[PDB]
Amino acid sequence: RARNVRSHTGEYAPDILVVGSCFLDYVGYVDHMPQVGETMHSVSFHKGFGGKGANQAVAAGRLGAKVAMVSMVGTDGDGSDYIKELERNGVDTAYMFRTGKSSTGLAMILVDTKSSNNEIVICPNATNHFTPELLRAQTNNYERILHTGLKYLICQNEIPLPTTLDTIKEAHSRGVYTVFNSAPAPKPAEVEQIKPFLPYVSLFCPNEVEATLITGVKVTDTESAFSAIKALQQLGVRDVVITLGAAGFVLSENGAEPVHVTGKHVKAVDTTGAGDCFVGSMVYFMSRGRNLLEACKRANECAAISVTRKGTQLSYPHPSELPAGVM
Amino acid sequence: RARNVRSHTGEYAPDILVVGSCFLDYVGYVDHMPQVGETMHSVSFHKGFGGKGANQAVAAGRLGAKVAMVSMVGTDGDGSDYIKELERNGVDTAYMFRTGKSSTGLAMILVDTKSSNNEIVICPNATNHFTPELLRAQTNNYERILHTGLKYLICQNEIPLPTTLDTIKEAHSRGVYTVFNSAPAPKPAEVEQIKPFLPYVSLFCPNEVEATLITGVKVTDTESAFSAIKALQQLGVRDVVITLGAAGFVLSENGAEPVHVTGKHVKAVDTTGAGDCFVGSMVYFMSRGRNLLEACKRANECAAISVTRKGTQLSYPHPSELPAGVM
Ligand SMILES: Nc1ncnc2c1ncn2[C@@H]1O[C@H](COP(=O)(O)OP(=O)(O)OP(=O)(O)O)[C@@H](O)[C@H]1O
Ligand SMILES: Nc1ncnc2c1ncn2[C@@H]1O[C@H](COP(=O)(O)OP(=O)(O)OP(=O)(O)O)[C@@H](O)[C@H]1O
Ligand SMILES: [Cl-]
Ligand SMILES: [Cl-]
Ligand SMILES: [Cl-]
Ligand SMILES: [Cl-]
Ligand SMILES: [Cl-]
Ligand SMILES: [Cl-]
Ligand SMILES: [Cl-]
Ligand code: NA
Ligand code: NA
Ligand code: NA
Ligand code: NA
Ligand code: NA
Ligand code: NA
Ligand code: NA
Repeated sequence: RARNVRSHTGEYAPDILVVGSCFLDYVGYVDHMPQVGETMHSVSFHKGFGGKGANQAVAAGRLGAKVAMVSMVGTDGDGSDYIKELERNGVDTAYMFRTGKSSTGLAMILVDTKSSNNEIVICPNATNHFTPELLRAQTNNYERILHTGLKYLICQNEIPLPTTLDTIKEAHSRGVYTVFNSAPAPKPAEVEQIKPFLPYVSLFCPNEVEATLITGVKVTDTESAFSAIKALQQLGVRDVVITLGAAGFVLSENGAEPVHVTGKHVKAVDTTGAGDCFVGSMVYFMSRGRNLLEACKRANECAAISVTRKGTQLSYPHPSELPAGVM
Repeated sequence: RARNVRSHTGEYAPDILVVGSCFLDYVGYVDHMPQVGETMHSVSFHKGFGGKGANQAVAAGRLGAKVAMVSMVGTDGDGSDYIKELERNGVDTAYMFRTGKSSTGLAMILVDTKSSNNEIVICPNATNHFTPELLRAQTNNYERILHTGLKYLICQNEIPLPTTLDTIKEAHSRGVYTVFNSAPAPKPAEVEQIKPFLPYVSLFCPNEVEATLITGVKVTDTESAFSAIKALQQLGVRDVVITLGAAGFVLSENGAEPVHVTGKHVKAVDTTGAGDCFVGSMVYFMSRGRNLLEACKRANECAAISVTRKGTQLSYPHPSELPAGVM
């Protein structure tokens, strides 16, 4: 067993539960994109650890969060590699599920560095079988994972939508603070299914595109982001944070006056996974007792550090890197 | 340790040594090939065990060969998965080397089922480090792997060429019968370096193209293939077999008048790995005491059977599956 073991008494029970995706990123660097029928060699290769779920857990875990990852991977070696990687990044793996019927989720990514273009094929694999019915069967109808000590749930939109929504509803009904980062961007039928669940979302944390799709407000800037916040509060979301990339974020804590905080001025080298870093960091700071605004300002700083380096999870900061007063 | 362990008395020493490649095949089935800049989902995914080296070892191992694989994989989970898969296919893994600095080699393979077209990006990864100097360092300058009592060596052209050539030469100098399958097809510079080592090749077993590029003799059919055979005897090769797909093979034993055996008439569903199956089967049968022609006749039948099912290694027959009169 590479995975952690939970104890009878729950001594190591997490503060933060992430229920979402774990994908290996298989990155082949190529001199040109392959044409149909072409067999070629890569010029370089890189194996990365991704999935928005795992990214957010690892962002939190690297800062010292008592975070646990709930997901499905294979019994394959890729699954074991992920489980170990999570542990080494401070993420509890007791509630990682392993299937013999599917490979670990992964993305096959081709990168032309000369032209800086990508081609990506997402292979959710085991993730597609991470259903509410399976989750319930394996957790005694969520009792195993939603213990009374649990303060935060983080979900994304990278696992079957019913799993995300049912987990949010059940956690919220137990008084867990639910965080929903609706990434990747919901499709029109996903938006329709999400909206009735928004009352069970303590904190809705979309980017501009996602806020656009959910609310019907065209979000492009601070003022339109503030309108989006309003629509989201009307749909029953308590706390709203909308990230705006280089423009930072906007938020409203529980209907209060919305606030804008601009992006840090940094040399953006690679923003891949910056959003996940923001979300994971944000929730860690809330588990340390920061209020939403304090938490997002610090997340905004963490995500800004991440933007200055390549490597997605490899760019997420450790506490030593943060300015005084952030931790 | 997933890998096999040798005895002090050589009681498990193999009859057949395969020095070549192990690649995981990451097969993403797609609605269409991705365009430049596109992110898409697969429709399904399949994890397979490939590399021509492993493929040939597994073809032999499935028929009961006392075969051992010599290769380099990672310390990663893919590496560990390959090591176990080899064992489950009757291949000894005591001389599988592992490096913590490189992922296991892999091919990222996209398949459009509609069009049956493929795009393939090969990432040799660990394989690039499988050098003659490493091989020597790990094997007491080949003494650990080229025991007296080793009967056959199989090499391909999917590891660093010098490792292939040096191994063939060392094995031949010890009275091992050396089989060289020059796949994938050697490039002009590879041909130049191969040619002086052909006197150490007991059996050269290319397909049509590969015979073409080595002799200069264009091969399309039987008449030309016989020309190419003479050309390869001229270059110093004792025995010569050329596979011809659905047209079976041609061969000459130690300078005898060539023979054409035609292909078996079967419903070709998927010919991936058929050549690997032929080579490994051929060697197994020679190891059982059949002569080149009887070996090749049976290898021809095995490869024909493989072509009737998808799955590469999974399409390679086990003895219980063969029609009577093949084993
Ligand atoms: N160019 C940048 N400069 C400074 N900070 C940035 C930049 N890009 C992103 N950030 C930081 O990352 C956070 C998230 O960025 P963004 O809204 O782009 O996330 P996303 O759309 O969810 O995905 P990603 O940022 O990973 O592409 C921002 O709120 C900000 O803190
Ligand atoms: N359509 C077919 N029908 C019958 N036998 C086949 C067919 N295709 C391949 N074979 C068998 O497989 C052997 C190898 O075929 P081939 O020469 O195509 O090998 P290769 O170029 O090394 O690669 P591959 O066979 O894997 O495409 C043939 O000699 C024959 O035994
Ligand atoms: Cl485990
Ligand atoms: Cl990584
Ligand atoms: Cl799968
Ligand atoms: Cl091992
Ligand atoms: Cl396989
Ligand atoms: Cl590598
Ligand atoms: Cl099988
Ligand atoms: Na820690
Ligand atoms: Na932790
Ligand atoms: Na499990
Ligand atoms: Na980054
Ligand atoms: Na056997
Ligand atoms: Na065997
Ligand atoms: Na086949």
